[PDB]
Amino acid sequence: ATPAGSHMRLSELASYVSGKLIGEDKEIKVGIFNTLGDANPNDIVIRHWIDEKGVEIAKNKEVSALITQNPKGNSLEYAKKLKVPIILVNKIELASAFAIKWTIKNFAPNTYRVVITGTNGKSTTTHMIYHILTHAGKKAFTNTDAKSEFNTLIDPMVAKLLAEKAKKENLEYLVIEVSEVQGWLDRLMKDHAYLMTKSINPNVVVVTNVALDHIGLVNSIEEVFEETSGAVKALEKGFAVLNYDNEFTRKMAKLTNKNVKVFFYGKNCPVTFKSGGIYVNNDLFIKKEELPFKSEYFIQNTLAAISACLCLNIPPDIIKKGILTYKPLKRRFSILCKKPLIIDDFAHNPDGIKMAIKSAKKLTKNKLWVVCAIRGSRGKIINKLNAESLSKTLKNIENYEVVITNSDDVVDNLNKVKKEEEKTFLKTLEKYNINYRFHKKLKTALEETLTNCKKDDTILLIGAQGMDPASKLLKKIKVIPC
Ligand SMILES: O=c1ccn([C@@H]2O[C@H](COP(=O)(O)OP(=O)(O)O)[C@@H](O)[C@H]2O)c(=O)[nH]1
Ligand SMILES: [Mg+2]
Repeated sequence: ATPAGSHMRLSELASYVSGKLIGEDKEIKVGIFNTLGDANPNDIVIRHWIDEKGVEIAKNKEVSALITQNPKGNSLEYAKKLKVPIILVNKIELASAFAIKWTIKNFAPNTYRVVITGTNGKSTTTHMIYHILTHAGKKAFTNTDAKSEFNTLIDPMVAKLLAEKAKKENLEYLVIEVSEVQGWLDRLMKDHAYLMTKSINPNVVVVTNVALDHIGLVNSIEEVFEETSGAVKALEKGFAVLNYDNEFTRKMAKLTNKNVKVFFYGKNCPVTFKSGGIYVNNDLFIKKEELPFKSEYFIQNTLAAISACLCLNIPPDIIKKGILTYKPLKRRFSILCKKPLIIDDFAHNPDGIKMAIKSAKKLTKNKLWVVCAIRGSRGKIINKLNAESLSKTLKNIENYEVVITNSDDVVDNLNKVKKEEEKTFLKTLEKYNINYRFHKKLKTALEETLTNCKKDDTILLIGAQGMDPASKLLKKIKVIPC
């Protein structure tokens, strides 16, 4: 049960989120689900831990109820004395899921809804779909922008941001990115994608792909498939928009409920890419030079976004206007320079690395330089898998040079390369007979590459946090703005 209205009983709220009420029961007025730092009077705050200071601030802000997993110190007795209701839960994700359900019901019930998930591409696809809709003058909400990606049930950010926009606009579309494989510290939050998708009750679920990543949370691509498939099992109506070219997203068609139509995109599909262009129902839709200097992933995400919008009955001409005006997210195959061609891509797992190298080689006239930052403090296995992907993708390619770096000079302590991580990465390159140069510092790797390259070469920069600072370093050494 999900109530309608601006009042609840504290014991009812506790029941809705699977918690126990600490304090005296009472009818409360409710504002929105919020963070403690932004809370307005009568808001409900979900925060997986609290302490006595948080209780005092909640009292000062007239928060209606605090929902938490871990009341530190004397928080419980203090809150009882202050009459700050505490609802104690064991899994905060259920409270955050209820907050989404309740916020949709009370603030944006008359909406078409898309959930987008997948290992790579889900933020870009979400961003593209959102852009197509708002560029068309539709009122829409999304949980991802150029600066943030609030795609979990760990906190109430989705419910809060949705409520804040729904109070100002008559929303027609919700475009929600859902984390398919989500960690709580070092532990996989099993069924997260199912729970979060079910909380949204979407009309369309988009699954971009299934790929190895988040090693430690998962070990096998089968596990990624199982967790990601939760979003498709959650779908009770409408359309499953599935990548036909990925074998595991293809497998998800068998998992759809009876009243769900599968909509495949990819090779030999109604929405497809071929002969340098994107085709819809065999009509040339987006042309080659309307997609300049673009990645394979950029194309596949566009196919996904087209397919999602077609399932929402957006007219093709409006879809096209959106695509041609789309502004991509940071370090998504970003063209930093044209002479030499410098490409800055956040590739960070085997599929993304292979995609980035092949797409860069497609655009390369003479020599291809690949500058790659090891993925610090993410474990030996992911760095071994990544070096393996880099090596297998390049071994057939002619006229390349590999430059590996630890980026010791720019990463923070949570992203430092460990000795065992550098070792497995470099030893894998050698195993595949890939010649390479290595530099502890990103800055030296960039300076040496730009010095030795020719104006006809291509420089591809790949890496997550280890390569994030590269563009500002490139301006400092006066390579950019070229
Ligand atoms: O809302 C949640 C969900 C998960 N966890 C943590 O993440 C682990 C993974 O939880 P999961 O749902 O996979 O299953 P469980 O471990 O409870 O059997 C849990 O044991 C907790 O340590 C948590 O603290 N809050
Ligand atoms: Mg991408």
